[PDB]
Amino acid sequence: TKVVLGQNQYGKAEVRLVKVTRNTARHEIQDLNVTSQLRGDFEAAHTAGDNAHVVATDTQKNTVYAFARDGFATTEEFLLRLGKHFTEGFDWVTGGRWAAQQFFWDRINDHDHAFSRNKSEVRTAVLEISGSEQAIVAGIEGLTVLKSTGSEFHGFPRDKYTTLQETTDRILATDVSARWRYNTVEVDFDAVYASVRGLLLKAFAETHSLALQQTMYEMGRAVIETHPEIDEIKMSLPNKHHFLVDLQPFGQDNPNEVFYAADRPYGLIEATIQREGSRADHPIWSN
Amino acid sequence: TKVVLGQNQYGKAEVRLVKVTRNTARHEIQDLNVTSQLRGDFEAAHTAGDNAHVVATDTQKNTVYAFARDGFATTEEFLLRLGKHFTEGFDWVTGGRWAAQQFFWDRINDHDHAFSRNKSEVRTAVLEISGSEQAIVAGIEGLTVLKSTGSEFHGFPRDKYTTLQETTDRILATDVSARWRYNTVEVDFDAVYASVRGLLLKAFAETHSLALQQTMYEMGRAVIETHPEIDEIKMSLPNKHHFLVDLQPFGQDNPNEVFYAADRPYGLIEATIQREGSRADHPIWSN
Amino acid sequence: TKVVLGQNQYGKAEVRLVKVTRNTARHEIQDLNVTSQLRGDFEAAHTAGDNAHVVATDTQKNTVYAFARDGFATTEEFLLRLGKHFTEGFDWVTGGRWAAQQFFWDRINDHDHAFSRNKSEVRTAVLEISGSEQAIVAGIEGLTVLKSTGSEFHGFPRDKYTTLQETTDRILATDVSARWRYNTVEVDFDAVYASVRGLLLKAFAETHSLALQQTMYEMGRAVIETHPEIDEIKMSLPNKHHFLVDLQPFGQDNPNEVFYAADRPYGLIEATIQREGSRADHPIWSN
Amino acid sequence: TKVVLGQNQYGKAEVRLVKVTRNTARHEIQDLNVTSQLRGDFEAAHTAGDNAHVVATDTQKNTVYAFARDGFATTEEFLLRLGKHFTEGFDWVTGGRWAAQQFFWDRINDHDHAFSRNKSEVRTAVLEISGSEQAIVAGIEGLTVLKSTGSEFHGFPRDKYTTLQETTDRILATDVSARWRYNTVEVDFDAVYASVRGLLLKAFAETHSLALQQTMYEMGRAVIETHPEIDEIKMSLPNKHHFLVDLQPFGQDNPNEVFYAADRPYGLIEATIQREGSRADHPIWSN
Repeated sequence: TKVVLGQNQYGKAEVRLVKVTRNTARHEIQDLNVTSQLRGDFEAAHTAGDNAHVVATDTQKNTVYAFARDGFATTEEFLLRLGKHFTEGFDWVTGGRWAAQQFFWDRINDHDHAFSRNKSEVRTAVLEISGSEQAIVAGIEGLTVLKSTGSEFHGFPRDKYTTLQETTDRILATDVSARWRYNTVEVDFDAVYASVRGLLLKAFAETHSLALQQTMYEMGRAVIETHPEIDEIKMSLPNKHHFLVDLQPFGQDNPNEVFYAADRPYGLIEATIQREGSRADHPIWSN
Repeated sequence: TKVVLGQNQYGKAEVRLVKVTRNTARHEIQDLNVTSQLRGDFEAAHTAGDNAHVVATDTQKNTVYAFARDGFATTEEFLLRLGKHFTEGFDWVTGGRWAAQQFFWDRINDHDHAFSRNKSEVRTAVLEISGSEQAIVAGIEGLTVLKSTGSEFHGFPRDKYTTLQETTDRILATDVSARWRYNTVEVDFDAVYASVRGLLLKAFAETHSLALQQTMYEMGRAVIETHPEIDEIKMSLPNKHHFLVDLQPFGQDNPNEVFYAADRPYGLIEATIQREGSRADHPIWSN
Repeated sequence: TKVVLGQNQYGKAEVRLVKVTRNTARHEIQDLNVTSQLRGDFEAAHTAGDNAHVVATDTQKNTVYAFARDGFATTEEFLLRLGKHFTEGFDWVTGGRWAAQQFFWDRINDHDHAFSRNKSEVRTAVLEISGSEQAIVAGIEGLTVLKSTGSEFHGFPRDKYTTLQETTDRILATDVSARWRYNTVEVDFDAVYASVRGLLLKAFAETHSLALQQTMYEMGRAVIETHPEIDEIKMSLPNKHHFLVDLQPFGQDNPNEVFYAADRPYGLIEATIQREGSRADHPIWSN
Repeated sequence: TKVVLGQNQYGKAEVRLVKVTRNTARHEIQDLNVTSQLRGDFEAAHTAGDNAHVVATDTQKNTVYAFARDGFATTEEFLLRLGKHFTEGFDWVTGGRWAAQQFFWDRINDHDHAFSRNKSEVRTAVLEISGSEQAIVAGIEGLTVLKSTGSEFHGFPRDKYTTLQETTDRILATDVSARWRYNTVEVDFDAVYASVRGLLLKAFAETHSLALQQTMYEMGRAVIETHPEIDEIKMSLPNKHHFLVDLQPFGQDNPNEVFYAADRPYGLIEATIQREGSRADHPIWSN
């Protein structure tokens, strides 16, 4: 009977931007995939189609490029400028969500202006503004890692649907997806990103895994213990199964050497590791 | 300082199941992509690698196939059985999230056991159990629609970054992604899905759009006004731009006939249409 | 020592075009993904970077849109116009390859100007011109089909690496990728495409399969025998494995009802079915 | 007319294999995606469904894993072993096509058994056997490169549909897809692949480009001039457009700094650079 407009947001998604810094002959590249969405009083736009408050998504797009001209120190700094502009430049806009994927490039043999894409990982940044409050979540994704040994899985319950054999030596492969929330905007974003990445990789490799859950816990612990500016880190790790192929039918044995890497299904272990006392239901995780 | 394990879940994702009903010569096909994740007391698994509480993801997978053998009337009913099994079958498992994508098949010339895939839309379902509470969200995605006319966009604010021209005749194209939450388990799931789908399509097609936000609002309103078992519907609609090509440089006009369908960027309009007074932020939307 | 420039072609790939026919209130939609590439004397362009002979890819793109303005009866007709234009408009351009994917749309409840995408298949067309000769290849792809029974596979040889068990009842699922070459440009392209599509589906469903190879042969035979204008048809059919899950570990039998649909690996059966006495290696197949 | 079975092949595609070398504590990882297809007398299999000659695709898959157990120096030598096995093991199998993609892994902090994927490129290998002839084509794909300056495009003809403006400074970005055919199987496959990769990257970066065609020719020439064992190299290079955004409407200039990286359409430049006198159309290119 009675319908009500609830949470809503709109903007331009996936604006691909490449910013070349060329004041000197030593060029620099910043490659981003930017998304901008605004929140506020858009009631009339939905109920009546009145666009008085609707800053065109095309305009949001143009702004991204116009602002890039001035350059930016980091992806987070760029998003902060965009969010401030939209929330303060329009009275009916009270907040929003600005996000970006950053793609890395490497110089070709140290060339001044020739590069090749480093596709081994994608960096992410998300900024959410709510009234006078703002929060930033940085992250990494697409980083595939694997341990050929030093992984075990045993001691799990065995019901009538259990057939998995316990093992003290298996491959542990996953795609590192992690996002962490800063408790302050005054951060050396690039330095922390590189640090976290290294801590996650180190924790994954050096931890004698008794379960993906434990490896993940150790990865998150390393981050929280190293960075006071991070209140929590969320990780989503798939267990990309590498099955030890049965070679007995061919008169052979398989001493943990030949594996079939299955696409699906895959285990999916996810968890939030946080600083004792910190918030557990921050709105930025709602998207 | 003190590190703590927060929210967490784990299970098997993307178990591809195809259930053939062949008690009669008239075969039926059910094609699903199932994901099962458990929630409960998994503290020791994360902090010590103690897997006593860890029902193997492989076991969760086995359960999916064993349960499918008995058959299921609908995807939602299937997920309901899985959820009750894990929560009730293990004391330390207090809840979870079970989801599925349903893929449609049509018979080949009404053949008894020959079919072709209908890839024009994917049906989804998600069940979340939290203690004694159960919540179900059904949805539809991948349904691309387009109106060649009957779409306008004007009256939006113009700042120094606005270059978009107002229009009273443009193409409106989007991919319908919609999710709605049920307020009861006693629903004719298949019948409601077919109805919601038709209402969304009907509203999109019949509404003289003054904005994508308005079209979306009308789509949601129709669903809520029609089904008492639905408390809210969320939609994420991309505005897939079809640019009217300028052929004037060649001395040709273009009366809304020739368009360039750009990939990215795209407008992204999202909103929640709720039954007045219903829950504001149900946990199921968090994931 | 001595390096020579061999075969070469260039142009604009994937020009997304949507042509709306709206002379009457009953709108029509033609949605294409067009690729244009030219062949001829481009020696200097490659060896010296002299672009006198290089019709810009941007120009080829503009030409696609300019020509679309006049409309076109079929995709093949449209490609024929483009091919003729480039080969006759430039003396150094002696031929080329023009291709297109055609996407289908259905009216939403028979509405005059509102449609939804039919993603169950994609139609293709390729025109190749070489001097005074030209050839057209039409095709279909992305059409997934499945037989729940009426498929067998036994009688295959066994060696030390063979573990496969014979069967007289299995699921036969594949993706229909087929391409046929016309022996003349005087063809009712839309009618033949529809007919061919129907012949492939009919043969797939009605042939009691003893092998995917056999089914494929029957599909090709039906097409060649029905259409005089077709000299040969090439097919690439993956055998998408649907494994009958073993439920005995759970105390249940599985009377051909519960299957695991594996992504990879997959059988890949390919063959060319030809009209006796036709060309055996037409250049259009090289691409 | 009669219907005839023309060219045909069948086998198992995309068999994902991971081979771990672990004789010492210093583990090595070989990651491949293997495809096996046989050629020969399969007439009966197609026309009568007689599978006496049909070595099961499942058997081919098993053979890949069994052979993997013995280890292999390079991907090409692995394919050679497989190819010789099937052709020499079955009288009716006269040849075939074996291919593989090789995925790279780097150690995490020089760890003995912990690695991360290098996704910046994918190495490929294709072997075709025809009687006693063994033809091998190695290649690289997915390697995206970009030059921020040192690229021009002018002097092209301006026909009635040309709007592109001449320029002496633009971004040149592409995805390096190259394949080269060896004229002998006695090659240091890993060394040549590394050399070729370096030569392509070098030519791309150091060539002052007047056209993508020129940059490509120079890349191919460098390879042929350096490797006697290579008879020809084919390249397929997309011109991934990075449009210099017009910020003048916002009162700003854009000195080659802010770009929009478009997805489609894109220029597609392709060519074959051969050693003078070598085979014009080796059958392996048909696939």
